[PDB]
Amino acid sequence: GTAARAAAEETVNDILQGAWKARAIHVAVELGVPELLQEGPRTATALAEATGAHEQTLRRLLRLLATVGVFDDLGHDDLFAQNALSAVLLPDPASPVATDARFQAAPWHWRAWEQLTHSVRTGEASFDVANGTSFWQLTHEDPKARELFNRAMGSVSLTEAGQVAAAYDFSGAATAVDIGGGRGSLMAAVLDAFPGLRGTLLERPPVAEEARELLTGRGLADRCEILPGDFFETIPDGADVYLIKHVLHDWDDDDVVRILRRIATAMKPDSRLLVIDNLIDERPAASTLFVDLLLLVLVGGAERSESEFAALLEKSGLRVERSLPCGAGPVRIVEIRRA
Amino acid sequence: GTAARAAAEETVNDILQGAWKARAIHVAVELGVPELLQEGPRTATALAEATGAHEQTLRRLLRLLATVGVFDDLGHDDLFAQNALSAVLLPDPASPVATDARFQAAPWHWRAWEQLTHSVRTGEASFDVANGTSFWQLTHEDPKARELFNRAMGSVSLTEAGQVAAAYDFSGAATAVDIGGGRGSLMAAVLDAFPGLRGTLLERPPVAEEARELLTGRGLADRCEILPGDFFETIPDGADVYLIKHVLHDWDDDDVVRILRRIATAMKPDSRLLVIDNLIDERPAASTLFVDLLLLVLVGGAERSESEFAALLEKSGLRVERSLPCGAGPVRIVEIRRA
Ligand SMILES: Nc1ncnc2c1ncn2[C@@H]1O[C@H](CSCC[C@H](N)C(=O)O)[C@@H](O)[C@H]1O
Ligand SMILES: Nc1ncnc2c1ncn2[C@@H]1O[C@H](CSCC[C@H](N)C(=O)O)[C@@H](O)[C@H]1O
Ligand SMILES: COC1=C(C)C(=O)C2=C(C1=O)[C@@H](COC(N)=O)[C@@]1(OC)[C@H]3N[C@H]3CN21
Ligand SMILES: COC1=C(C)C(=O)C2=C(C1=O)[C@@H](COC(N)=O)[C@@]1(OC)[C@H]3N[C@H]3CN21
Repeated sequence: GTAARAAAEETVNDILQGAWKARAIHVAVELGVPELLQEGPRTATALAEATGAHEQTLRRLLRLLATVGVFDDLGHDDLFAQNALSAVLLPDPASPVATDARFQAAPWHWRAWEQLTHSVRTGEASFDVANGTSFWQLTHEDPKARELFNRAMGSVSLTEAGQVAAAYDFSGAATAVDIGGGRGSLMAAVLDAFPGLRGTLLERPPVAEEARELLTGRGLADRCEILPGDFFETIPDGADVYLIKHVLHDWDDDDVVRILRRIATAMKPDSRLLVIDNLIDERPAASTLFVDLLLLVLVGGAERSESEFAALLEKSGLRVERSLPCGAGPVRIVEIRRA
Repeated sequence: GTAARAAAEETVNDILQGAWKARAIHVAVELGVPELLQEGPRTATALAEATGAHEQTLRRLLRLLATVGVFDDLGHDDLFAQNALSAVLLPDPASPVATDARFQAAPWHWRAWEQLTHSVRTGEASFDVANGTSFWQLTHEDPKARELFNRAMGSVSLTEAGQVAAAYDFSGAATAVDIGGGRGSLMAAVLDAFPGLRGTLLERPPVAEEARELLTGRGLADRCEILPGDFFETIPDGADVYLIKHVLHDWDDDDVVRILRRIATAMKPDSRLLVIDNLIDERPAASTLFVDLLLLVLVGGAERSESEFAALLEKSGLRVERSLPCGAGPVRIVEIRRA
């Protein structure tokens, strides 16, 4: 079995080139190739002209992609066509993969990964040293970066909103506050399914406006307050239910604790906090561990297990009431009460 | 087809996460984790201690890596062990994957990929716009980068050198010249297999000295002259056989014709020229196209088909006598004569 090593090497080589395979997709969606292929096959020449790409070089890109299953290389007349895998890339506010692909295409996203070694050495986000500014700082100043992230978070949220509204009985609640609720699709799904609920959305000012736009167009503009705020400082008191989705994993233990104590002090004895986020269990999917690493690279965050998160709550005067699933992924809804 | 669309989204999301898998490996070889595991399992704690890493973060990397098949997570006592995939990553100047993994670890390598879009719009190197300098200039000034690259090329060449010396009959030549012959392993293999042959190695000056160190160390100084120079200005004339291996694919059409015409004028009507390079045929393998894309990004190069080489040789006053298999990959030996 001398050539057992030959396969070892081949496997590791294919992993390395995987980096390039991903940048090629990033470039394909940055140029907007997949939407040009919706009305039938097109030549790489037409594709280059329409995207502002160098004709021969785009042809190399597509030939390559087709070889690894993205797009179909028709094999004549310079024609390429949509296929199962490239169709996944059609831009759509509601597509996780398509919006994330576009978000990853951004240079500063890739540059963060350039400095992965810094994260591994310090436990800190590499985004800061690679790009000369925090991820939150950048999404505050740069409307394009802000849009790429919001769209990528927005699509995941959309498919999660309806499922959370169905896993938890909000009847009995007069008021729900959504802490850092992005574009408000979770709030919007819950209000719709509970006509008597009043809601409040908390977000950074520019995102708050995005949420106002989404809620308004959902005919819920009168049922939900928008508060351009900050959840290290401001949170509404006396609400019946608080929600926080894909926020806490963005932060280190101390910061998760600072946020939790802020929520605790605003809760009524009978109030409930729903922490909605990815949990690390005993059998974490590879896919789940990668996101945990993304979180370290972009914001220095981390995915947490059942007990890691329990340890943090007990630091913040809170207790786990219930823990229920939310869509055969790693996403769980953790129902929490004041201690 | 709900279930069909889910599976497509997942397949594509894997491709995206693949960039992160590659960088995780780059970090592991940069820190030196495989070397620390040759004498049995170690804890993430000790591995961190030895490498200067942040313990909890190194643990996450290792766990992620082990989930994708690189290293074993022993599952007890915070222990990780070498395995078949991670052994491949052990620093060995004769290992293509090991040296290439280390080459790719460099931030300037990763950043060239950051700007793939530029290359795809222009057909030119993205390396220059990403790094503020050209690849050849970087490897010229900066010894670390020179060494990373020369090692990655060096290991590939060792393999190939042998395959070439045994693929071609040099028994009728008195003098051989290797143009841009790197560290000199090809010349070394050919001189070894042909005791009567004498040789000349032409390379950029700093690289030439490395060739001198290799060739002398292997007892061939007496039969190979080292010529520091530039193949755009100088090709020594009158030799029996010229060799140019993995050089032409680095250069655009104009520049390849410059090189070829100068080689043409140095040849006696009896001389042969061996162009040794990756040839694109009908239906190339993904791996061959990835390297094509690397050439694009790093130096604005491209792999070519034989017919495409033929046209260039045509504009240069040369012609193809025959092409022979070699090493059993895309590499091929194309024997040329003056026309
Ligand atoms: N100090 C702060 N105050 C308020 N919101 C913040 C904040 N820091 C980060 N955020 C918000 O936290 C959100 C994390 S993304 C999660 C968005 C939404 N909850 C969803 O599940 O889709 C971002 O939209 C960001 O705008
Ligand atoms: N202008 C120039 N003059 C001479 N050599 C050059 C050059 N530009 C690049 N090179 C050399 O071209 C080589 C291509 S790498 C291939 C090295 C060797 N032929 C092998 O197959 O292993 C590099 O070593 C680089 O130093
Ligand atoms: C708010 O913190 C998060 C940040 C900063 C991300 O970049 C990010 C996520 C986060 O939660 C994931 C959402 O998706 C889940 N958590 O399922 C996501 O990774 C899958 C998907 N939006 C893409 C990007 N990426
Ligand atoms: C000379 O031009 C080349 C440059 C500049 C490279 O970075 C590079 C190669 C080249 O040919 C390949 C060589 O080896 C082949 N051609 O198989 C290589 O990738 C396969 C393997 N040395 C690693 C790096 N990488």
